[PDB]
Amino acid sequence: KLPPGWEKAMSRSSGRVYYFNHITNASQWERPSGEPARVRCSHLLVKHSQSRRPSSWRQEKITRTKEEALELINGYIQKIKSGEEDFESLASQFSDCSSAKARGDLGAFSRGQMQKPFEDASFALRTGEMSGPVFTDSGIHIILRTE
Repeated sequence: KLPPGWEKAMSRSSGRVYYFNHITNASQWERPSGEPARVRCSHLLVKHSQSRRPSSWRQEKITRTKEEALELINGYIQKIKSGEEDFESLASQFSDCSSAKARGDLGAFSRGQMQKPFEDASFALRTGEMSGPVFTDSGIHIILRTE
């Protein structure tokens, strides 16, 4: 009953049941449905003033608050989910990581290499699926599992 991390919840707005993943922060109306050694993922990182290194190729001094970074992240998720913009396009333009130059692709990795909240979300995604906001010391990410 429900894959790893998935649980059922009541929408306050609509009164309909939804499904949420406490490991990936994914949420959706639809019922979701041998852990691989490696996964491949892309990400979009929004840094803020409390990030470990508040600097990127986009902006030498990042000054936004963590609250403002999360609003940005939420906005990007809305644009991706609506199909107004695709993930790769937003990562290329707006990610505060040099991975932006490869459409956010980080390549393949196993457990024990990445920041643990990043890793955990990555391995709880099925191929094709996207996370909600994932919080690490680097900042807030959206993760897309591509393999």
